Amino acid sequence: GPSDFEELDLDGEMKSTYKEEHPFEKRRSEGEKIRKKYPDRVPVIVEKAPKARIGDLDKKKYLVPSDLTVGQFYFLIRKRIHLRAEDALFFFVNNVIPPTSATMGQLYQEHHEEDFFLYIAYSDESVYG
Repeated sequence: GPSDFEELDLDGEMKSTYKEEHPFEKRRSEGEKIRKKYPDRVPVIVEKAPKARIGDLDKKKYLVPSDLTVGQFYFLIRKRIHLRAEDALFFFVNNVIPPTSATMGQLYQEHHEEDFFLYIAYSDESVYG
């Protein structure tokens, strides 16, 4: 009975141009192969939320050391966006902001999709939209 509960759109699928443009069969094949070849790294797709007003990421596909913390990945992306120090940046995994002390391997292990990719959306806003 979640119909009588407000879920704040935290149950919806975050948009991904990557998923819309590449068929699941090919994505899953690639993610399974990359996980088998590089077990101590995890594949991550990083894309802008639709309403974000923030610098673009030239490259969206990352193969990340599993022990890299979310905070470290955060600062790396801030630098690659060329974001000013005083400007805000938020990550969302399935619409919720992850802890910066988690590792990317943990994030992947708990939240990767059935194509074996972890999807992260980023925005200047604290709510995904």
